[PDB]
Amino acid sequence: EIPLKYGATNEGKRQDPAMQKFRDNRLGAFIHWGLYAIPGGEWNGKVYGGAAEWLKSWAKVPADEWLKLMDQWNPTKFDAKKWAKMAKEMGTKYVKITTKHHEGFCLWPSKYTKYTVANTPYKRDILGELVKAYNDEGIDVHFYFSVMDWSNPDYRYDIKSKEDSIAFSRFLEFTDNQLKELATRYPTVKDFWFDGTWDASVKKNGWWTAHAEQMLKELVPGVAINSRLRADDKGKRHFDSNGRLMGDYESGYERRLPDPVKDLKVTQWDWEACMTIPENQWGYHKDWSLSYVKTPIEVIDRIVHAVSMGGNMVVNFGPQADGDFRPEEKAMATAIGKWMNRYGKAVYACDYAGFEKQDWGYYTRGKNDEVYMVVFNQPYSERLIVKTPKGITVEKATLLTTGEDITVVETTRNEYNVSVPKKNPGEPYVIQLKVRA
Ligand SMILES: C[C@@H]1NC[C@@H](O)[C@H](O)[C@@H]1O
Repeated sequence: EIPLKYGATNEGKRQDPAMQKFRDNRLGAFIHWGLYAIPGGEWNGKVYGGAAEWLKSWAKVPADEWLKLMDQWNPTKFDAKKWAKMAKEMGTKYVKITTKHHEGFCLWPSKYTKYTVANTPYKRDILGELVKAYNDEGIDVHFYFSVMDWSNPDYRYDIKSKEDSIAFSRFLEFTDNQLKELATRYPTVKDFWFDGTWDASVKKNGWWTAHAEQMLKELVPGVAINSRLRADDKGKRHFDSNGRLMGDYESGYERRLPDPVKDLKVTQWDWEACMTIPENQWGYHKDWSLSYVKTPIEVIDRIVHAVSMGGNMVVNFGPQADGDFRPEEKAMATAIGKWMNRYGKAVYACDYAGFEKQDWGYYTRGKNDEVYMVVFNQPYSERLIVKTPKGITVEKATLLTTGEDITVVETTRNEYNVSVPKKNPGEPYVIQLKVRA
């Protein structure tokens, strides 16, 4: 191996109770809310099709001008209790919130910059109210944090001069100050999800990513820290120069997912995927007709996909300027919530099952060695093929919702045909298998 002072931290999966809760949660929501929600992907009568949270860049607005949006920040319909009820109803077990996105505007009243929720007509600590409200519903809260900060004059994209070095060094101190602040103001935080860490400035300072991770783990017992934060001695990100995962879990699956046949490597480490509802919109964009919008079944497929391969899935929402959610998102959360009420036993606290992928859908494995078949593609043959691993036998199949026995017929060695239900469920459904070893 190449030796490294700032390479991979521990060996494999954490199995302390905090990581087990992070894992067993499985389904979370993402909240991208910032000044970008005001223009909503439109600058001066020109609608941009790019991601709305990147409008400063699309429309080339200077920092000074972009941040004046603060003067319009007055989410009059915001009600954190309602945000939390909505999440509880969706069956989301955790919410990851943009504390500060690339624009640099903070959703908590930071004492280290003026660009925060304090210096707005609304004044209030949005982050704090959300933390309290989600926690009151027994929902964990995670903090998204963009290292790249377009509002701080000391940020640099690359270290070209002594000047740059003096500035960036001060920037990392600034960054540290905000991180300790979030950690000490909101100690129930369970995770820092770092973003905007890909610039050469950060790659050349791998030492600081390890320090960031280490400092937060001391400030917050059991906190989880994502791989995206981390660079090693040689500038390699996520995985270190010897191929070891840095941070507590892998977080590169953004609007994509690992192949359920070819990428089974992911089962060896914790990981978390995040997804948008449209093609590429994280912040609120006012014109969702500009790209394909995923239906509820398409999002549900991706949730179960992730869990079947040992991962979490986080569904993103981009709240409106006014503090409400658009009706597309409300319909999504309600549709997901209804499905999770019926079928969530096959999601919460589940994991990779070790069975070869089949066309009808996905397997998941429960805490007590239950094996769930989650069927998305209904075979006309009316037979669901199950190939067991060597030594596993199938005792029984039960329709989860009704308890009805489902016929299991042996077809060859380590292979069965599990019948479809007598009555078509009319939606993705679960058959729960009792397996013996
Ligand atoms: C989750 C995504 N991470 C990349 C960032 O540039 C996007 O705006 C989103 O925050």
